[PDB]
Order: sequence, then structure tokens, then C-alpha cells
Amino acid sequence: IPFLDYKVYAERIFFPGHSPLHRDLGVPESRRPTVEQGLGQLSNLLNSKLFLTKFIHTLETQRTFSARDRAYVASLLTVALHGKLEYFTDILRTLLSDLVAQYVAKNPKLMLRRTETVVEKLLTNWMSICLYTFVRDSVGEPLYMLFRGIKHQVDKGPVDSVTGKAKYTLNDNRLLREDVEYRPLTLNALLAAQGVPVKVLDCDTISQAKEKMLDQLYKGVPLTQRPDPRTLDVEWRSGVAGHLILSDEDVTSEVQGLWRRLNTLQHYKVPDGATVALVPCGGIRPWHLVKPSIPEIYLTRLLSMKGTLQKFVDDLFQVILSTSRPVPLAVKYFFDLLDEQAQQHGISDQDTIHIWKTNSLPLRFWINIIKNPQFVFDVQTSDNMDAVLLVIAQTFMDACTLADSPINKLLYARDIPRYKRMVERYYADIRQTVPASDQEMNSVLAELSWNYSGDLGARVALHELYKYINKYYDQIITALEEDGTAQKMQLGYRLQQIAAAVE
Repeated sequence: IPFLDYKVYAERIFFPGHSPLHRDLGVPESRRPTVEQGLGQLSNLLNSKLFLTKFIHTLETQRTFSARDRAYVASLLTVALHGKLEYFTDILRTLLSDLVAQYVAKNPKLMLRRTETVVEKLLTNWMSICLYTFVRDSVGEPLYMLFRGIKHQVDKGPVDSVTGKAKYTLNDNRLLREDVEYRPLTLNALLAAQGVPVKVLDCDTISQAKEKMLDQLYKGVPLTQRPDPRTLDVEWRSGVAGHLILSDEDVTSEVQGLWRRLNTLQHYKVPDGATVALVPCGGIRPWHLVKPSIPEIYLTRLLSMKGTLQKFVDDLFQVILSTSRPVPLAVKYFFDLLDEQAQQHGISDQDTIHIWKTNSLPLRFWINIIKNPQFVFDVQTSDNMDAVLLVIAQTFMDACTLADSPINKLLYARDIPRYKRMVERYYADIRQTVPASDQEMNSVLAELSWNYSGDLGARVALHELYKYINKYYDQIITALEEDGTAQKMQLGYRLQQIAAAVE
């Protein structure tokens, strides 16, 4: 199982829309010590609970401070505070407490629905940190089985490289409705040496075949430790005749009008068991299998896919919501924290508390991991893999929702009511289990601070947070100056000194 190291897992979850901390400071050599000295003192400042809560609040008052901003600043703070997870957790606990008082005076059922605010993103990051080894230990096995099961089923049928449509899929939109026709083929694959075999199809483009070839050629090697596909040509080597470089477009490619077909293995008449090596090196639309433009036939296709993947899905959902394992202490801690919050504000409604939990964990962490296997595994995905995992993720979402049509709801009509019962037991088991003492939680939090190798990019995160201090400098100073203990603890002055140092 090609598990990502914690540092890459974290980068990818913390910064999903990219890592932005893998850059040079871009500060001139003469200024570097001084700037870094200021970054050090900003790190110190961030340990003042007062400064940090004022900083977060002030930024989120700014109307030019977007949802992308809020989520990015949340992740910069996570990385900056990752050495001090007990303090980070205290910050999260305070912000949650304010969020609940705010939402109790609105509609508390709408709380934590999105990932647009700093607190919502701090929670996502917190869950991700705390549950890393749980995924490593228990969820990673079934989640990868599913990935590999989806992969092997799809690879067995036609995939249109232009439209992205597939024979085997869970979304009817992706469904290659036109029943195209093809021939399975197995090649003798070399890496120009000795020859490994590859299960390809004759309708595969040379690019699609090259991927399938690289997977087996590098069967136990991590994608990061592979060459770029573009650096390798595909060479068909029959015995008597010449070596033939194959590609998606060349002088042999079929073209009619303003259409040009992508060159497949069938196009070159590459025969079953052929030796293919991998070696180094104007308004006309590409098409592959069918040009770009529910019956029993198509629903049956989709249910066959659903049916074939169901063991994998059941095994994964079972493990995420299991009551047969010790509950991770962080999940117990946080769900109890949610139960306490509910009690303090007189929320007796279990639907609201159910909602809060769903929005803290399943529909914030697990749905993320289901949709994005590349947050956990050193794998690459495809648009159709993504569309398949989305349907299963939607089915998971529907299991955690209380509202009793989209194609997930068709294919998982039977299953959803049953997964709901699993979710209900799950929250109940957690509430009932022995609680996590503060010392137990702080020990867990302290080990999470050092139990990995690599640099999450704190130095650059600190610099990135400074950019936001610069952008809203006057607003943050004004905000600390209009506050008693901030003035008393010289917070305004300290930020001034940091800015002086950093420019």
C-alpha cells in the first residue's frame, strides 16, 4: 500500500487547491537574517492567545478576506503551530465555543456546514492530524482496496481520453452510452533489459497504453520516484521489421474535415503479445472513441458496477463507522466537547447534535479522503475514478444526513437506510465509551507534534502570514490598540517591531 508520509498527506489536505510553502523566501540575502529574526518573533506572538484570537477575528471582519483566504490562513496557522498542538487545540476549542454561541442565536443546524471560515478549516486540519495513524492503521487498507478495485474494473473497458467517458462507471453522465467495441490485448513490456507483461486494450490511445505500461513497469515504485510520462516515447519492436515509435498524433493519424482521431493500439494493428518498449526522447478537434455532442441498458450497466464494488464499499464504511474497535481519543474528545457545548446552550435536540458531529468528522474528513485518495496514497487519479468516488462519497454523505433523483440515490437506494443506522450507532458508541482525560489528550497531542519526519514549511508559513499582516496592518493595529490587555501586554507594539524587522 503506497501510503503518503505524514508531511505530504498534511500538505495536500492543508493546501488542496495547489505546496505553496515549498518556495524560496524571495528575500534579498542582506535582509534575510533580519526578516527571519522578525519571523521568529511573529512565531512568539502567535503564542499569545489574545493576539491570535484578535488576529483571526480582525482578518475575518475584512470584506476583502475571502473564503480561500480564510482556509489558507487556517492552514498557515496549523503549520506554524504544529509544534504546539495542545495550544492549537485550545485555540480550536475557544473558537468552537464562540461559534456555538453565535449559531445558537441563528439556526444551530447550519453550523460547520462548509469550509469557508478559519474555524471550519482549523477543524478539518485538526481531524486530519489526529486521524492520520488511524487511516494508516485501519482505514487505509479498505480505502486502497476500493481505489484498486475501481481502477481494475475501469481499465478492463474503454475510456475515451477526449470526453473522459467510460464503459464501466457509476455516473450515467460519464457512461459511454454508445456500446463501442474493442479487443483485450496483453503486451510484452520492456523499459529501454527483460520484459514484463501488460494487460492493455486495443482501443487505448498510445498515452493511455503508456500509463498502463508504466504502472506494471514500476509496480512497487512511488509516483514521485518515476519519470515524467512525457520524457518517454513508446517503441513497438517486431522482429524482422523496424522499431516503430508510436504516438497519439503522427503522420498516420486519421483526419476527416476538422476532426482528427487520437491514434490507438488498434490504429497501428499492434498484435496481442507484441513487444512495446519505453524509451527516452488550427480548429481541428481531437476525438478518440466517440465525438463530443435512464434506459434499462444503462441502469443495468451502472448497477453491475455498483454490485461489483459493493464489498469494497461495505468494508470501507464498516471500518470508518465501526463500534468493534477502540474509538480514537481525539474523536471521543471532540464529540464529547460538542455534547458539552450543546448542553451549555440548552440544545436538547439530538438532530442538531447529530448534524454538528456529521459536519465535524464524516462530512469534513472522511468524505474528503473518499473523494481524494491522493491525500492518502501516492497514486494518481482520473476524471472517471473521481466521478466514481464522488458517487460513493455522496452515498456516505446521505448516510450521515437525516432527510429521508441523483444517481447515487438510485444505485444505493437499498444501502443508504442501513448505513444511517451504522452512523446512529457510531455517535451512540462514541458518547457511551470511556472519556479521554485531559492528560491523555495532551499526551496524544504532544506526540502528534514530533512523530513524523520532514518540514511542513513553518518558516515560509510565517512569511505568508506576515503578508496578511502587511495587507491589513492598520486594521489589526487599530484592533489591538482598542483592547485593554492587548495594550497592557504591548501586543500592538510587538507587531510594529515585527513589521519593522520584516521591512
